[PDB]
Amino acid sequence: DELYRQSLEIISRYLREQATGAKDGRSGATSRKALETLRRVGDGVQRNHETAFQGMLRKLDIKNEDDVKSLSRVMIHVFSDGVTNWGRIVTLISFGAFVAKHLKTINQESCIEPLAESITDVLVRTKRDWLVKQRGWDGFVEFFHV
Ligand SMILES: CC(C)CS(=O)(=O)NC(=O)c1ccc2c(c1)N(CC1CCC1)C[C@H](c1ccc(Cl)cc1Cl)O2
Repeated sequence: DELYRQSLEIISRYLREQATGAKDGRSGATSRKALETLRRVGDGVQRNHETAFQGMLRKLDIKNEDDVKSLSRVMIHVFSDGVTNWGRIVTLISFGAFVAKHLKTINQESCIEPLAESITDVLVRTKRDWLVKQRGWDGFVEFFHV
């Protein structure tokens, strides 16, 4: 599953670098651009909607691996409610980045990569055909061009 692998590489690297605060495959030229667009818009979403992120994180009260595992139910539910668009995908991944920052903070960084997997599973498995139509991460980068 190439679309899956690439999405996980992107989502994993963004989450990892955001938590660690230090930068780290196929279709890599696209992935570097996707990762570049993500740092830019993903960071914007996290700053401008920080109170909502803090509130959601707090309510979630993630303390361990079973709390991360529990995240997927809320994730699939609320992420699937609105109409499919890249802005919703950025909210999904961005909040993931937020959670990744929290995990590292509380010494649960080993849960980060699995978290990126939960996220990539929701994104790709529920929006697979839409992504295909949008030409994957090329559509992503295209949509946010500045
Ligand atoms: C009222 C408004 C929210 C409605 S809306 O239709 O505009 N909502 C969305 O578009 C949306 C899409 C994906 C989302 C979320 C929301 N949220 C909740 C958000 C984060 C601040 C509150 C986090 C969720 C998520 C992502 C990673 C991990 Cl690890 C866990 C979770 Cl629960 O992903």
